[PDB]
Amino acid sequence: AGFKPAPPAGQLGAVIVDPYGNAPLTALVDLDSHVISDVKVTVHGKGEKGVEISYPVGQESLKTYDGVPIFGLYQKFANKVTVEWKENGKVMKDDYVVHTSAIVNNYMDNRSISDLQQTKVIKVAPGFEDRLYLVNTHTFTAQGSDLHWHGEKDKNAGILDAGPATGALPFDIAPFTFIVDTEGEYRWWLDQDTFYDGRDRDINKRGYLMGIRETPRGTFTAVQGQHWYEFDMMGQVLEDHKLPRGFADATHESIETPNGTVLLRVGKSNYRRDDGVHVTTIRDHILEVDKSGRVVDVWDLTKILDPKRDALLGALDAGAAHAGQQAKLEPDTPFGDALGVGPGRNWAHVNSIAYDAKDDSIILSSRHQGVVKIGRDKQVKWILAPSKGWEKPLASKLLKPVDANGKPITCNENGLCENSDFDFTYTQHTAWISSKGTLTIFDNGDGRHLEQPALPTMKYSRFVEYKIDEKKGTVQQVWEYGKERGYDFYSPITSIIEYQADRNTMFGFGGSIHLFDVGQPTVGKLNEIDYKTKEVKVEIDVLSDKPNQTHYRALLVRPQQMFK
Amino acid sequence: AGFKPAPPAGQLGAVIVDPYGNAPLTALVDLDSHVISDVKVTVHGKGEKGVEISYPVGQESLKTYDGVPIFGLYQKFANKVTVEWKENGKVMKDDYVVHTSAIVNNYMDNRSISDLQQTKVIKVAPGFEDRLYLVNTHTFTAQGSDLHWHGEKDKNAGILDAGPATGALPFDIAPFTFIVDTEGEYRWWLDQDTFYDGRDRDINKRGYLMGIRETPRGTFTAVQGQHWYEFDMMGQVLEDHKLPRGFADATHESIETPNGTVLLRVGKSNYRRDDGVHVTTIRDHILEVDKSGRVVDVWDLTKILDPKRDALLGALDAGAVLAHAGQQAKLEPDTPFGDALGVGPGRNWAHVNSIAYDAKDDSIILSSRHQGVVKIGRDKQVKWILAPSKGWEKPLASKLLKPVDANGKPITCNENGLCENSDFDFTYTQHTAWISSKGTLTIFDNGDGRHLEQPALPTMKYSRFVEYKIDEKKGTVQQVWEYGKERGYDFYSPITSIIEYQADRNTMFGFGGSIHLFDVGQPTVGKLNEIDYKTKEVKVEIDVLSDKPNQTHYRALLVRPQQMFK
Amino acid sequence: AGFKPAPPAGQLGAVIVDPYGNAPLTALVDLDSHVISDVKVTVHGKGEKGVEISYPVGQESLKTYDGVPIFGLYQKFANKVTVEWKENGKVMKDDYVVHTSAIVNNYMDNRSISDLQQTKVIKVAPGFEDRLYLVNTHTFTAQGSDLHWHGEKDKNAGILDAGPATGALPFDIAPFTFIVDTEGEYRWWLDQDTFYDGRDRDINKRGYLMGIRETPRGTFTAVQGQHWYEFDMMGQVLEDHKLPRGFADATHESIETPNGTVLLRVGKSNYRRDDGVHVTTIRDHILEVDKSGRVVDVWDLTKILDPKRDALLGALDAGAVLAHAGQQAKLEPDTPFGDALGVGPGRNWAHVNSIAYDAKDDSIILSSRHQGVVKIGRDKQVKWILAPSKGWEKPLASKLLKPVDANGKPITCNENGLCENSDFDFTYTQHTAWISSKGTLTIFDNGDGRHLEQPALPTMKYSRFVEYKIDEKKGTVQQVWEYGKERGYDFYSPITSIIEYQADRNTMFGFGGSIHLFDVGQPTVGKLNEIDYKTKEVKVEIDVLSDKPNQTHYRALLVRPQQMFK
Ligand SMILES: [Cl-]
Ligand SMILES: [Cl-]
Ligand SMILES: [Cl-]
Ligand SMILES: [Cl-]
Ligand SMILES: [Cl-]
Ligand SMILES: [Cl-]
Ligand SMILES: [Cl-]
Ligand SMILES: [Cl-]
Ligand SMILES: [Cl-]
Ligand SMILES: [Cl-]
Ligand SMILES: [Cl-]
Ligand SMILES: [Cl-]
Ligand SMILES: [Cl-]
Repeated sequence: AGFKPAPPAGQLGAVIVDPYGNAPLTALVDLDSHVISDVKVTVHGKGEKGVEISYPVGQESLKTYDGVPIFGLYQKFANKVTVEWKENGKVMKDDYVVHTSAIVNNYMDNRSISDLQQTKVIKVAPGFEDRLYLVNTHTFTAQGSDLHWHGEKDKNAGILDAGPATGALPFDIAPFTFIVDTEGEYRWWLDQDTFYDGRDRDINKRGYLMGIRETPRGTFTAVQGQHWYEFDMMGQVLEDHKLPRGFADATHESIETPNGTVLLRVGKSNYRRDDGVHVTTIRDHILEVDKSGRVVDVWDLTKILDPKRDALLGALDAGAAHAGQQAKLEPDTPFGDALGVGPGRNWAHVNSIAYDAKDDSIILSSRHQGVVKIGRDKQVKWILAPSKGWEKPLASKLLKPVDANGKPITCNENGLCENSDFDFTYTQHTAWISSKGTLTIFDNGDGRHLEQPALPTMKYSRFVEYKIDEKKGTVQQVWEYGKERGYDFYSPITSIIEYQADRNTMFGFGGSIHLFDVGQPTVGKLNEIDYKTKEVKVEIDVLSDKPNQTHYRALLVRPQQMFK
Repeated sequence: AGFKPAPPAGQLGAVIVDPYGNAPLTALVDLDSHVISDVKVTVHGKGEKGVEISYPVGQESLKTYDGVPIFGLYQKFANKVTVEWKENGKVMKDDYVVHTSAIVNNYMDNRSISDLQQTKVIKVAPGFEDRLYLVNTHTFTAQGSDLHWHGEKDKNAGILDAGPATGALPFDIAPFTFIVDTEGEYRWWLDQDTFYDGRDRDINKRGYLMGIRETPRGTFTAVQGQHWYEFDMMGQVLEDHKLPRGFADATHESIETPNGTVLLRVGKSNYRRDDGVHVTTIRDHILEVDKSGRVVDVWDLTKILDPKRDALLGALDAGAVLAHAGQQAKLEPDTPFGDALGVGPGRNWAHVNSIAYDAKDDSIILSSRHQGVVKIGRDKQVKWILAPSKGWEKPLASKLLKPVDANGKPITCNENGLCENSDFDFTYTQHTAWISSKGTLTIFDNGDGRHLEQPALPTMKYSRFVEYKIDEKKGTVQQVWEYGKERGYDFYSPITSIIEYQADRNTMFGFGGSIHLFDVGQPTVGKLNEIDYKTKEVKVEIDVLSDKPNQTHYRALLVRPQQMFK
Repeated sequence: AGFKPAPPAGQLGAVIVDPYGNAPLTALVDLDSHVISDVKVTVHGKGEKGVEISYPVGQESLKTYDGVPIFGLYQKFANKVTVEWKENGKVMKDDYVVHTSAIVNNYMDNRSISDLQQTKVIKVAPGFEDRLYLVNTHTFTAQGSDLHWHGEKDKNAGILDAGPATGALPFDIAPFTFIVDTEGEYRWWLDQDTFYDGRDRDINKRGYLMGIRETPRGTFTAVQGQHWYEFDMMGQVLEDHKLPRGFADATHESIETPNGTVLLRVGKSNYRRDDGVHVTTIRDHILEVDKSGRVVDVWDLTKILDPKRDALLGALDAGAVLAHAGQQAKLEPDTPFGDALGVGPGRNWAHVNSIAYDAKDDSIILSSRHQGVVKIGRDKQVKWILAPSKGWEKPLASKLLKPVDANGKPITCNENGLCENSDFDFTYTQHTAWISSKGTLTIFDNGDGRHLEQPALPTMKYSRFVEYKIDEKKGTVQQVWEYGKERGYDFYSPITSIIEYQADRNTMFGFGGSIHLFDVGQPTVGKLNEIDYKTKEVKVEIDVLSDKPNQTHYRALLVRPQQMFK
C-alpha cells in the first residue's frame, strides 16, 4: 504493497499538518504510543522581530488529539518548532521544521482589493508583544443574499400575490477567521469551508458566523444561521447542533455558562401574533440549551420588554445609500428584517448576552432599546437606558444615574445629563460583566441622545464601564474612553470591549470604522488601553478585503488556556 | 470472521431485495459470474384475479445490474417469481419466493385520510388486464412552502423594507410515486427519499418531482427543483445534474431527444428586465442540455412570444392556477414579481407545462397554459400558434392556425375561439401538447377560462382529450378526434393532466389529475383512462384518490415491462 | 401562493407524524404559541386487549419540541390519542386520530423469513400488562462484511504480498430497533436509515448499533462503528460524535455518568506493540469522553490486565465468539492480528462487553468475556477480579475475590471455578456486569466454556441470571441470587444478552439474545423475561424471533414512558 503512513519525525511520531482539515496553520505531533508528560510547545518567531508562541499542553489534549498540538504557525513557511516533554523520568526535546501551505480566500470578485485582509500595526507598548487576537470578520459572496424564509400571506394582500418572506435568512455571508500577532502576521486560519458553503444551497452551511466565545475548556462556541457549534484551536468541530425546531436565525452571541449550558440569541419561527398572523421573529428570543441541544429555558422578549417603544428606533441612521438619514418608521413596514415595532420586525435587535451566576439571571444588550437584566423568573430586574418611551411597569425598573458620592445626576428623557461626564449607551454592543463585577459596554453612539446630529462627523463611540447597585437601583459611570478620538474611532455597528485583569487594560475592537467612506476598506481597530493611565498599549488596524464591509468582533486569545 | 454475503437462492446468486435502496418492490438475482442469455422473468399474480407481470431482460441490463432485475412485486408479501434462462446451451429455470417489506409514506399529519392513496377500479375491458400505470403524484408536507428566492429591491419600495422574494422556490411538495395494475394494486414504489427530503433544508433535495418521461433506453428522466435526473425501474439513479448556473425552478417536463439531449422547462435567474430590475423569471425558458449537463441551446420565450397578452390571463379561475374558487382572475398593474398571475418577465405570464420535439424540422412544440400551443423553430422563430385570435398582435397574429373542416373549408370562430356550426374548439389552459405516433398533435384541454371567460355557473366546465391535424404549409388546423365534453364537471381537471395516443391497442390514454379538486374536504380524483380510438368505448377506468383532501395529482404514464430492461 | 402548513388539529397546532423523520410511530402536537402546563398524553390500546400508553410531558420537552410529543402509536392504524393540559387556569383536552404509516425493513434477501421479527407472548402476569421493552437487534445485509482496516505488513510476510487487515471494521450489520408491548405489538420503531446505510460506503454510517442506555435526561446514548450518539424517543438525534482520532471500533456499551461524561468501549488505532508492529487493538480500551467528544480519561487494558492469560480463551466454542460449533477453540501462535480469538494486543484477548461506573469510588467495573469481571480504579489499578483462579499470575492473582457463604465462611473451588457443596459458581463469557439499585453486582452468565472446558456433549450448557455481594475490604464475594440453571439449553444464550434488577416491582429483568443460535435454519430467539425476585415466578416472558435464521439479538431495555419526556 500500500502506501505507508508518514514516518516519525523525531522521538515521537509523525508531524501531521492540519490534522482535522480545518486549520492549515496547525500541526500535530503523533504520540505513536509514547507515554509523556510536562509537555511544552514553542513556535519560534519568523525573522528578527517575529513573535514567539509558547504554551503547555495538558493530558486531556494529548489524549484527545493522540499527539501534541502545534498552534501558531506562519503560512507558506518552514516553521521552526520545539517540543519538550518528560518520558520515563527523563527530560526530552525535539526540534521540527513544519512546512505549511497557503491561506485561501474562496470568496473573491471585482470588489476584491486583494485576497486577504491587510493589517497595520500602529502601536505595541513594551510588555504587550506576546498578545494574540482572534478576528471574527467576514467577506461578501458573489451572489449576495439569495434565500428568504417563506411567511404567511396577509389578508390585506392582493388575491393573486405570491406569499411574503419573513425572518432573516438573508443575514448570510462568508467567514474570514484568523488570529493576528503584534507584527500584523496571521498565526491561525479557520478554513472558510469548516462551517460555510456559499456556493451550495444547503441552509445547514449558510448564515453569519458570530458569537465566538471561549468555553471553560479553552474551546470556543459559535453560531451560524440555523446551527450552533463548538470548536478548538486545532480546527476540530466538537459540536454541531441544529437549533430546536421552534427557533431560527441564531446570530451575534453564544456563551457557555458554568452549568454546562449555552445561551443563544435566536428568533421564533411560526410565532403566532395576537392578530393571528404567523411570523419568524427577529433577534428577540434567548435560548438556554444543554450539550444535547435541548432547550433548558427560553426568554421570549416580546412578552418581557416593550416591542412598541420607538424612542430609539425613530432616531436611528437608516444606513446602519440612505446613510445619514434619520429613520422614519412606518405603520405598514412589511414583516421581516426591517426597523419597526412589534413581533415580526427588528424592534429589539439583541446582540449580546451575559450570564450572572450570582442571581441566575441574564444581562442583554438590545441595540434598539438599551441594556436590561432579566431574571430566571422572566421579570425585568433593571434597565439602563434613557427614560423616554418607557411606560409602567417597566419605567420603574430604569436605573437612576448617580455620581461618586451617590448623589443623583440630572438628565433629560433623551439621556443628556447636566454637569456630568455620565452618559447612557446608544445602539450598543457587548454588555458583559467584567472580572471586577462591573458592566462593560461598547457604546457605538448612533442615535446618541435619541437624535441624529447636525453633521455625520459629530458622532463618536466609547468604551464605557458602569457600577450598578441593584438594591438601590442606581448606576454610576466609573470609566470611559474614546469620546475624544472623533470620527476615526466611530464604529456605527458591531464591535466589542472586555476588561483584561492580567495587565489592567480595557481590550476593544471597533469593527466598522470608516464604513461610510464609499469605495474604501472598512477598518477594524484592535486596542488595549491602560485602565489607569488611559495610554494606548496596543493598536492594530485590520482592513477589509472589499470596500464597505464591516467586521464583527475580535477576542484576546491566550495559548496557555487553549490546550487543557 | 465477518458476516458472509447472502448465499445463492437457486442456480444463480442470491436474490437481493431493493438493491439500490430506492425501490422496495424490486429485487435482483445476482449473476454470481454465470454466463446466461434469453432471460425472461415472471412475477405471478396475487390471489385469484391478480395480474401477472412478465418481461424479457437484455444483455445490457444483466451487465449493468450484475444480475436479473425483478420488477412488479407486491408489498409485504411472499411473492412468487420465476426466472428462465439459457446457460451452456441448456434451458434453465428457477422459482423464487421473494418476500418484500412495506411501502412507507413519510409525510403525514392531521390532514391525512390514511397513509397511502386509495385506488378504485371502475372498468377493465377484456384484453386490458395486463396494463400498468405509473402515477406521478404528491403529498403535502407538514410545514408547507418554507423557502423563497431573494430578489432585487424595488426603488418604489419602502426605505426600511427588507428585500422581496422572486421566482418559484415555494413550488415544493413531497412525491408519491407508484405503479398500479388493473386490480388497483401497487406493483412499484419509488422511495420518497430517493430525490426528496422535506424535513432538511438542503435545497438540492427540494422541489416538485415532475416530467417523468421514458428515454430511448427504457429509463426515465425527471426534474425536481434545481436538478434533473435519470432513473430506471430498479430504482437506480443514473443521472443527477444541477441546472446550469443561469437557470432555476425546473418543473412540468423533461424529454430526451433522438440526439442524446434533454429538453427542460426552467426559469432564468438574475434576468435583467428592460427597466433594469433583476428577477427570476417563471416557467418561460426552454433548455436543451446534453448528458454532461451543458447547455446546447436555450429559448427565451419572453423575447419570442408576447408576455403582455392577457386575453386568457384575465379569464382564469382564481382558485386554480381554494376558496377564492369560481372567481374570475382580476389582473393588477402592481402585482409583485413572483409566481403570480400577471403579464411580463417576472410573473407567471406563460406557465409553459409541456414540451415536444419535432425531429422532422428540429423544432419544439410547447404548451403555454396562459397563451396556447406554439411551435418554435431552432431559429427561434414562431412557426405556428394554436389559440383564439384575441390579444395577438402582428407579427404573431399571422402565425395563428386557421380552423378548417374535413373538406378543408374554413370554420367561423369569434376572437374568443367559439366556433359556429362545428365540433371544432381551441384548447384552454391545456397540457401535454405532444406528437402522436400518427404525427398528429394531441392535447389535454383542461378547459378553465374556456372561450376566454368564466362561465355563468362554476360547474359549467368540462375537459377534453383532443387531437388535431395541422397543415403547416397552408397554416390550417383540423380537429380530428375528441372526448370528455359530454362527461361534465365530474370529468373536469382544472389543472395538471395528460393524454397520449397508444397505437398498440388503438386507444387514447389519459389521466385527469384534478377531478373534484375544489370539493372542500374530499380527496382529489386522478382518473386513469384508455378510450377506444374508433368506438370511443371506455376500455380502462381507474381512480386514484389523494391521501389528503384537495391535493392534486400531476400525470401518469402507461408503462411497459417489455421495454424497461434493455 | 405556496402550500400552507398543516392547519391546527384541535385547540393547539397541527399534529405532525414523525417530526424528525427517524421515528414513524411518533407524532407531535404543535404548540402554535400556546402557553400550557400539566401535559398528559394517552395513546389508547388497539382492540380489546390492546395496551394503553400514558405519560406526563415536562416543560423542557415542550420547549425542545415546540409541541407535545406523542409516543406509542401502532403502525398503519388510525390511532386514538388524548392530550390533556392546563391553559389560562382552565383544564383542557383534545382527542386526535393520528394515522400512521408502515414499518419498513430495508435489508431483505433470500434468507428473509418475512420482513419483520415475529413476537410470541408466553406469559404476562397480572400487574405487568403495561411493560414496554426496547429491543436492540439487527438484520443481516445482503453483501455481508465488505470493508477492513488496513494494517502494517509483517516482516515475516511474503515480499510480493499486499498488506494485511487489522481491527474490527467487518463488525457491521443493519439495525432492527423497536419497542414491544405485552401483546407483542410494535409500539416504536427507529428508522434503519437514522444511523445506518449498508448500501453506501460511507464508513461514518457503518457499524453495529449497540450500547443503547438511558441518560439522566430520559434520552439514550448508543455507539455504531466510529461514532457515538444520543437520541430521544421522538427520533431526534441529539449528539453525533466521531471517536477521538486515536481510537476505533466502538461496540457493546455506552453509558453516561453523573458527571456529564460518557464511557465507551473502543480499540486503539495505530497501537505500537513492544515488537514495534502497529495494529488496531480489539475491544480492550475504555474511554471517558465529555459532550464535546473530548477524552477525559482512557484505560488501556493491555497494560492493566493480562493479555497472555488463555485459561478461558482456550476453553471456548468455535461456533460462538456455525458450524464449527461444539468444537473447543484451539489457540494458535501464528493467528494473524485482527478480530480473532487469541492472546496479546492485536487479537481478541479481552472482548470487553459492558461497563459500569461506581460513583462511590470513581471506578469502573468491566465485563471481559474472555477473562472475567474486573474493577479498575481512576488510578488505573485493578481493585478486584471475579474469575476462576487458573491462569492468573501475581500481582493480579492477589486481587481475585474469595468465594464465601452467607455466614462468611470460605467456599472451596478448584482453579476452574467448580465449587464443592455449594450453589456458588463464577461467571463465564458473561455480559452486563452492572451495579443494581441495591448496590449488588448483577451479571448475565452466558456459560460458554463453563469451568474452563467445553462439556461432554454440546447441549450440556446453560445460562444464568446471577447477583453477587462483594466485600471490597475483605476481598470476598457472596452469590446471593440466581436463575436459569435448571432451564437448560432452551434458555442458553451463547452470546450477547443482559440482566437488570428492577426495584419498582422487585423483578430481575433479562433478555437472552441468542437462544437456539446454532439451530441451522431456525430463527434465533430473543427472550424477554421478568422474574419475581422473591418467589422466582415468571411474571413476563416474550419471545422475539429473528427475521433470518441464525441471527443473534444483542440486548433489550425495560423502558418507561414516565421518564421519556422530561
Ligand atoms: Cl526566520
Ligand atoms: Cl516553505
Ligand atoms: Cl521535522
Ligand atoms: Cl428463494
Ligand atoms: Cl393500503
Ligand atoms: Cl413517456
Ligand atoms: Cl411589466
Ligand atoms: Cl365527444
Ligand atoms: Cl385529529
Ligand atoms: Cl408483521
Ligand atoms: Cl438503560
Ligand atoms: Cl503476541
Ligand atoms: Cl436457580
